[PDB]
Amino acid sequence: SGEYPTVNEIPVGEVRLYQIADGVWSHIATQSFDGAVYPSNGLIVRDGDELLLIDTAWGAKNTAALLAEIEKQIGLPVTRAVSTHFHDDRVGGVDVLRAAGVATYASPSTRRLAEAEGNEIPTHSLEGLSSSGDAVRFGPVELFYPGAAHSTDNLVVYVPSANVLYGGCAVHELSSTSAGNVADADLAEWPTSVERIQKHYPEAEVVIPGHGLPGGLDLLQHTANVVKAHKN
Ligand SMILES: C[C@@H](c1cccc2c(-c3ccc(NS(C)(=O)=O)c(F)c3)c(C(=O)O)[nH]c12)N1C[C@]2(C[C@@H](CN)C2)OC1=O
Ligand SMILES: [Zn+2]
Ligand SMILES: [Zn+2]
Repeated sequence: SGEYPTVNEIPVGEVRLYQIADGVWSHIATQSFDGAVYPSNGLIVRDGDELLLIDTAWGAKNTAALLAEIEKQIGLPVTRAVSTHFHDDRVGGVDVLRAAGVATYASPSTRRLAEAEGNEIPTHSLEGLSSSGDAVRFGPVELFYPGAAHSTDNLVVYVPSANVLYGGCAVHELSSTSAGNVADADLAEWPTSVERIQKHYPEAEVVIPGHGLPGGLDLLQHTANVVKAHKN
């Protein structure tokens, strides 16, 4: 009823959208992993009479439900998708997207990691993102590689029309008291990568984490703090 959709509020398999700004939505779905249930976010950005999708809804059936929810709530076709790192909450559902005619993209680093680990593999490689601080344009967004953080390949996404910073899993929500799933993280480099985000996007008005509630720029410093506390 208007609040940001939450883990116990979304049954696994259902997707909800949340309007962030004009032409910008997040998508929220829930999934089970190792016997616990988690929410996750992605982004939808209007691209004229088409849509750009950022990240799957964490699973094949969730991603099919995402496409149906987009058709119900927005009614414009998803033509392209970018996955922001190689984990299943970002690429699981790429096969569904590809069979729905969506062109799927990720950095070569993400594609290699997904392939090696047995996750679904986006079709098209995004060059120009291999060095920290790199940025490229992709439709209505800028893609930025901040350096290793949650994963070595993690990308962030900025929507310049709306000053929306989608941090993906390199950014945590304010209520987080831990650093999430750090299995593939670089805890030592993560604060440096967050500092690069802060320096590059000082005008961000909304910051969206990979999991949990959006907020403002405070999410960046908070993320550095929780990561340093996990490491220390
Ligand atoms: C698929 C993904 C995965 C699965 C389950 C949970 C998460 C969380 C997570 C947990 C707790 C919080 N809340 S919090 C900050 O603690 O309070 C949060 F926000 C996010 C994250 C994330 O942090 O992005 N991602 C998860 N996977 C799986 C895996 C393990 C590797 C295989 N050995 C691949 O790594 C990974 O990320
Ligand atoms: Zn991850
Ligand atoms: Zn994640």
